[PDB]
Amino acid sequence: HWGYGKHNGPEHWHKDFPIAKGERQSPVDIDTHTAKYDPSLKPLSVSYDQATSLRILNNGHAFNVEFDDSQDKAVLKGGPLDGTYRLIQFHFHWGSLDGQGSEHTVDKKKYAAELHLVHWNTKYGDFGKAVQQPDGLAVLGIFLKVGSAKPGLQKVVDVLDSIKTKGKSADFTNFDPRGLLPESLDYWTYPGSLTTPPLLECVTWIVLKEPISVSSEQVLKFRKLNFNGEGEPEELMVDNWRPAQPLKNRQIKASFK
Repeated sequence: HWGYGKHNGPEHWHKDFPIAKGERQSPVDIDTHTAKYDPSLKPLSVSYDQATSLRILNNGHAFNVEFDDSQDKAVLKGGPLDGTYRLIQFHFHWGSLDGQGSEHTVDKKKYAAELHLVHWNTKYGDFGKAVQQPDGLAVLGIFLKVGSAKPGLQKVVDVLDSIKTKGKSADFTNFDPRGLLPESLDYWTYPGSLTTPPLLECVTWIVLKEPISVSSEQVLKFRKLNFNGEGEPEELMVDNWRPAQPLKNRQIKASFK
């Protein structure tokens, strides 16, 4: 029964998921004055030309755009990563107000939302095995600010009415995630965790420095989703973000000067 509400929010998660107080929890604040350039980081390689989206699902805490991950169709390599990581899904976190919504922060700045493109290390064969490994996942995180619309997001926005409530899914084929990327692939990276229960410490985070812009209208449509199932009391799906967790014995590295 975890969530983002008054009585079940992030500050309660530790009771059912004790790793919430672990050594490598995410998100974190990215301090641009202490993150150090690492010249031995490589450019990231984002290879999404063959991506096959299938479906969009409201899971009661966000919505996931799901991909066919049964072949190397959409993969992330390079950067800090060794080997090949396959795209499985993306989802967002967002706020009730434009001054909040992101999970990572930059010098304590909160963005309006954050996109997570989740990839698993093919050496482990499937997602469920991957999340049990320290290097099982690579999550590409991208900040969203409100300004000009992002054309490449509109097809996502378009479909939200069809998945208003928890447990609803809709076919969502032929969506191109390249339309969600900023111009630059400059990034910060650090070891951490999933940001929802089970909070497993299996993630190499790759957080892009450049945000994407989305429009007010686009964000407003995200805020019409519901946490609840159909025929239950409406509770708007907003503020579905975990706050920054202690960095502990970690360093954030930058791919850029």
